Amino acid sequence: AGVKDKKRAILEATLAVLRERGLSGLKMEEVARRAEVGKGTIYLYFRDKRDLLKALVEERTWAFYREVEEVVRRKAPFFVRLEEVLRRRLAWVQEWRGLWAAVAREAMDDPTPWLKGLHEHYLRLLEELLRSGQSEGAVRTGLSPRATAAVIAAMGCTPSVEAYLEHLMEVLRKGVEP
Amino acid sequence: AGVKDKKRAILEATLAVLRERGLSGLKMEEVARRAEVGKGTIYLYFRDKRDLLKALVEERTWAFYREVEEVVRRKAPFFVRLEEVLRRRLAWVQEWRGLWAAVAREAMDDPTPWLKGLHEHYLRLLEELLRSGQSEGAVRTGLSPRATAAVIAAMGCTVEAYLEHLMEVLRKGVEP
Repeated sequence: AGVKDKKRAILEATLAVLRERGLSGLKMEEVARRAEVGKGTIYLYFRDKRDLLKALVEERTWAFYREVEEVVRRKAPFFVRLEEVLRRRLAWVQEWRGLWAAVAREAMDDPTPWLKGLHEHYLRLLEELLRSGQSEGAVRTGLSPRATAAVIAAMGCTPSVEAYLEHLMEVLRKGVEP
Repeated sequence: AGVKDKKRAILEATLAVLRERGLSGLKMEEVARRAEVGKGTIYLYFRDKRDLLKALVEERTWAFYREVEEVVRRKAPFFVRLEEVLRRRLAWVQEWRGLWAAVAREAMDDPTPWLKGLHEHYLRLLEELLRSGQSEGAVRTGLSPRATAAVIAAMGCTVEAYLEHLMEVLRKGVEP
């Protein structure tokens, strides 16, 4: 009588299939097989396929934010946490471009508002990080956490890495003026 | 009277037809009509509808670069030029998401190789601007022009209070 287990198996199997055949090759038969459940069984946990994909992308996204939140709240210097958040964000943008964007579209008919909410949540996490830096003396108190979070959140549309990140951190810390 | 002149007239007519009929309603016949050239002329210049759209994105893009190249080589303070370039870049990205992205996509099976080539021209222009800023004394000489150009290209992704705050971070970061 285990549902938490089965539901999890279906979600992990779905991710595996996608990471294997991409959204285009996804067949519930392989998901059901990898999950070790009947195909009809999956429809007892999820309305349909797009409903299942929706649960998977939401869970993956929830996980990314749980990780960022953990980094932001760790007892560590502002600049170490900032660099850790940016590295994770960069990895996430790549995973999103390569899979979740298509999944989200397929899974939700009206995803734009959900996406806006995620962007707002990311901004709040960076503002929280910035306020911590202000209290630690790493960030100028004169800076608006909100406005500064929006600027930092801007990474993600350029393919430009380790070297790269070090230069970005240098600019975020000191800017370019002598 | 001039290959590049007729090419241009054809592309402008193409954009007109696209804006008032969509790609679905785009016919070479209709483009030839607005461009005032024979249908054969259209096909000589552009083999298929796909090469027509490709040429269209290229023209608008190279026109963007000339706009940026103009600010970059302008005799003005480094930060004045940087903000101008970034303001123009933002307007361009908006323009791109609203149309050019889809056009590029229809232009060819795989746009990326060609689009990466564009990211390049912009990067070279930022590098040139940064080297200028370094001679000017507005940009720390220890910064790598290439690396910093890559950073600015990124940080420049998309009310507009945004620009003023972006400039403050680009100029002095967040550290006291």
